[PDB]
Amino acid sequence: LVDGFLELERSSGKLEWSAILQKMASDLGFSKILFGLLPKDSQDYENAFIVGNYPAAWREHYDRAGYARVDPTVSHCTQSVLPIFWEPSIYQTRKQHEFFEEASAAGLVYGLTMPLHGARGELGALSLSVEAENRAEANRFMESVLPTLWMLKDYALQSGAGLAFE
Amino acid sequence: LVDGFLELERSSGKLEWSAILQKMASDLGFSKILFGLLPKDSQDYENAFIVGNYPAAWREHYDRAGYARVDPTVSHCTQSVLPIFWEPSIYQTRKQHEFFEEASAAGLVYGLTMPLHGARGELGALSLSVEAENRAEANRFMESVLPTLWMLKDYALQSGAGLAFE
Ligand SMILES: O=C(NCc1cc(Br)cc(Br)c1OC(=O)c1ccccc1[N+](=O)[O-])c1ccccc1[N+](=O)[O-]
Ligand SMILES: O=C(NCc1cc(Br)cc(Br)c1OC(=O)c1ccccc1[N+](=O)[O-])c1ccccc1[N+](=O)[O-]
Repeated sequence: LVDGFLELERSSGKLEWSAILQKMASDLGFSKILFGLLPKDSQDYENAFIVGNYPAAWREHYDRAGYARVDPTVSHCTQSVLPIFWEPSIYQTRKQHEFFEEASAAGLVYGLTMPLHGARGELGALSLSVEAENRAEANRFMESVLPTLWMLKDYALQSGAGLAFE
Repeated sequence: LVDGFLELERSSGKLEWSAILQKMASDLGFSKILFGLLPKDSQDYENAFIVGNYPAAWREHYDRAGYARVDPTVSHCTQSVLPIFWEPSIYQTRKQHEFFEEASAAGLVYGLTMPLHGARGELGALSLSVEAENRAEANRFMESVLPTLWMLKDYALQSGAGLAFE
């Protein structure tokens, strides 16, 4: 992990930094990731610094549909530093049910979101999806790597904020 | 931990919350802790929300000496989400060397500080000291529990910011 952080901090450009983070996540056993960050006091989700390997058409759809206002992980991240797991119980409204269906069609069904709150008031999220047979298999896998992920999200924040905002 | 967080969340009052947090830290191997928190935009360290079992006379000395302006972990917390270990190299200035000697006289020599950055702009620290026979032993110990501490500091923040300011 630490060696990954140092690779990130010796990277040059967004592409390489993204490559490194994606590989860290893959090596931990996640398949798709999205790292997003906004500067202090922005709610301009449509212009967030976004890194990762979510399907492009899914990212486009999310922006067009204004899903930042629906996605239950977004409001969660504005209120908490703790992880939110992608459990059925987080999708409550009608729009949130539509979101779950559309994300699932994108292959994003099992996963979690770690909120990011930076030392300079950056607001973000590190979302990570996992391929599994069922939700129970996914949840066992996630619980097994959670301590590593918990450290990773802060390493990714510290490094990524520098990249994003300078 | 999660059960520990749930206890914190069910607790009534600062006394019970502090006891639970102190017990969690003690159980992990740390004998003295300080959890400190300031609300959004405050730099009023003399009036921070403070929990823990540092010696009273040390807390009083820190406040009277204005050590929040000296303590290298404070500047670090304003710049980072990553831990800072209490290594001799972090004490650079003359006043910082005095700080190191005075803390060590309080029994606070080996340890680390986890920066706290809350979802509503809260700024703080969770500082933990370890009773060890020497720094090398202390560092072996802290490395061995770091991933648990890294989750703990966020549970403490999430719970403690509510206790402090809600
Ligand atoms: O990853 C999920 N949500 C976060 C997210 C996805 C997309 Br696509 C685009 C954005 Br913008 C996005 O939101 C963020 O990254 C975000 C979230 C919170 C704060 C700040 C940011 N920020 O800086 O922009 C998600 C969560 C649960 C289930 C499915 C998904 N999903 O998108 O497939
Ligand atoms: O614990 C250390 N520093 C933090 C600290 C100690 C005392 Br006593 C009083 C305060 Br105020 C304090 O500062 C904080 O808690 C703090 C730190 C950063 C941001 C916000 C806060 N905030 O909200 O108060 C420390 C660090 C390294 C070595 C020794 C020590 N030590 O004090 O024994």
